[PDB]
Amino acid sequence: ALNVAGLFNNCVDCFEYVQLGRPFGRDYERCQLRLDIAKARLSRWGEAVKINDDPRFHSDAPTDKSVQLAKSIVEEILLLFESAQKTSKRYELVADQQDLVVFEDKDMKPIGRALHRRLNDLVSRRQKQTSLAKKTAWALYDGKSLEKIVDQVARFVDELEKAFPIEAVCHKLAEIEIEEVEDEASLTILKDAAGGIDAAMSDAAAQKIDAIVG
Amino acid sequence: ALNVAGLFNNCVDCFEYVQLGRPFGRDYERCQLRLDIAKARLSRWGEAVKINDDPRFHSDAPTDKSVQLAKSIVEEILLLFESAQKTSKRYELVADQQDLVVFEDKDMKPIGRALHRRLNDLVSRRQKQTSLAKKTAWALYDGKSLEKIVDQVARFVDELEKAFPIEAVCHKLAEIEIEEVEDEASLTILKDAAGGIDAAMSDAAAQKIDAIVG
Repeated sequence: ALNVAGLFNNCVDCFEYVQLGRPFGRDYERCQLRLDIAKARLSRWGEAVKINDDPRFHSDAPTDKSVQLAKSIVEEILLLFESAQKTSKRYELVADQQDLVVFEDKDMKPIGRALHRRLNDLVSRRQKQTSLAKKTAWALYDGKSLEKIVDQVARFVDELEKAFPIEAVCHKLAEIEIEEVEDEASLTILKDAAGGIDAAMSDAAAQKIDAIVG
Repeated sequence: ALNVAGLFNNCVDCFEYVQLGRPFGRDYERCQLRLDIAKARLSRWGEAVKINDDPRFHSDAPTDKSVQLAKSIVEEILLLFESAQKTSKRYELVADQQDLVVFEDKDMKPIGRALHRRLNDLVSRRQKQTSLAKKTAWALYDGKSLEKIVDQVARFVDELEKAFPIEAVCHKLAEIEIEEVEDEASLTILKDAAGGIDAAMSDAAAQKIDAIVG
């Protein structure tokens, strides 16, 4: 349909429309942070690879092998959202109306809300397109469905990185995402929440905590 | 797009086009049998629920809650095939050409091939439609991707059954699928391969083995 850069941008956009429903309870804050980090890791990739400037990502059928993988992988992230959406639209068909109230970042503690917003801004600043498809908000209703998205986005981005020589560039980009967050409490939160989904963000946060501690 | 019965029939049809590539090695026969059983379990459901005769499944937006779930679930099985397809099209982009040779049921032992064909015939005999969409053959290349399909089709059909009162009817239908397979060797194979994916077929096979043994 659209070129690879267009698919990618719509991928990143999809996180914009996911809400977390009542059953998350006290896990809301942390789970949002994990979605934000997975979102961050995907957009980082696109920056490392200069998705909006490298013309290779600007055709509908690319010749190059690597661009074809990334086109495949990106189509597959979209399908993840599509499955999740459908699982959710059907919990709603059966649910007690109470559990249909979604959380917002007002419902986090101050420290977690600053981090959600800061992680979102980083990604906004990389999002070029106005021309994103239209989407509607939908909700996740259990820890398992969120883990599937989070874990599978992380494996997908692992393989996007494999396809290109940028793991050095990604490390640097990860340090830059963090150079303005100074307090250990906040760096601690990010080291922990990146865990098992963004080694790069985690090592950076780890590096920074030790740097203050001497 | 199409009504629920049309979606369902295309679901069942999708198994028709999945091939198992070289890396399955000696696990080929068993893994095919597991796909066949998951295929069988899905078509069983459609029969139990009279998918081609109950008019409720013959509209594009149904009102009924249950028909809406099944419409949702069926769309989600299709997405499974769609994801798998894409994962496979990208192993092929990277693969050694040797691993691109697929197995056929000539490559089973006699006993397993009779069971593959017999499980296929049962389902053919329930497939009404000529008017199925067009599809092309594609290959699975690892044990994990097949397990995802097999296990997730089984959970999906669990929930299709939940949505309707037919678990009695499904048990009966499972016994009927088996009333002509007489030899214990064959019933043993089916009891084991149904394991963790078709309790109904398994209990039936178990029941039948004990019946000969006295």
